[PDB]
Amino acid sequence: KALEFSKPAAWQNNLPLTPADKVSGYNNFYEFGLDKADPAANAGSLKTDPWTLKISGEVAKPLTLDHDDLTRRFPLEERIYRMRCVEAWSMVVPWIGFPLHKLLALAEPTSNAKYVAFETIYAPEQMPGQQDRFIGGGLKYPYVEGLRLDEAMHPLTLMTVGVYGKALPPQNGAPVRLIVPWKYGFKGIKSIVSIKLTRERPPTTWNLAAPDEYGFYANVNPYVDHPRWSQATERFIGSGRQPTLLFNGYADQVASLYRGLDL
Ligand SMILES: Nc1nc2c(c(=O)[nH]1)N[C@@H]1C(S)=C(S)[C@@H](COP(=O)(O)O)O[C@H]1N2
Ligand SMILES: [W+6]
Repeated sequence: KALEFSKPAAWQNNLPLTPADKVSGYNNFYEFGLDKADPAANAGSLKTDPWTLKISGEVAKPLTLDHDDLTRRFPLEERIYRMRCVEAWSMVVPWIGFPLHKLLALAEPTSNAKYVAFETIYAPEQMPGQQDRFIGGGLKYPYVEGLRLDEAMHPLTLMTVGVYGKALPPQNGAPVRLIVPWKYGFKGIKSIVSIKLTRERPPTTWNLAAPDEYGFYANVNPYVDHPRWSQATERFIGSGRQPTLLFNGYADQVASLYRGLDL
């Protein structure tokens, strides 16, 4: 479904784009199966409209948004970001959405709020992966993720509601999905149902599944490898190899957040 959005020059560029059919044909969405083609083939069984997105926790004005809100409450913008999955493949995608800080501003987070916890919809009857230990990759469902508050407020982190000029296909995490371009793809949680501001660091699906391989921060870094493969290089998914950049190329926009700190 086509939709209206602006094209801020800050997020417009000359990066060669990943074809739309690959953006929505090569996916990781375990709730619909482990294979890259499983989501495009099975995600159609998920009902994305009506939708309820609930903002709560250490917030002063907890609110809830319906499906129409996702595309009208805030002005939409197209941003051409690179998307680097931890498995060493990457894409350049023209997402569409609104910065997460505009949403958090409405809820007005309290002085105790330190982290943001996200949760994906739970519908075992529409999601085959939520029923088979191997089909769903053995992940503890529903999928959960979190960000430190300053990360969630960064102007780069996007609440994504569409791609390539149109609403998001279900395989891409329709109707609302998270995108943090400087981190590995698993941080970009799909089909969000809940956003909670918390005082402590929330749990993370992949870090719970393998604490030794997937960290909480997961910043794209070519110098720190994955226990089972190097992160120095990556397969660009174009039509039909390149070195991985620090923070996936947004180092000068995000380095500030991590200077002088550990992990
Ligand atoms: N709910 C949910 N969100 C998710 C996943 C998932 O399996 N379930 N996998 C992802 C991982 S590991 C990647 S690399 C990206 C992929 O987004 P895309 O399919 O739209 O490219 O989504 C992340 N978000
Ligand atoms: W990934």
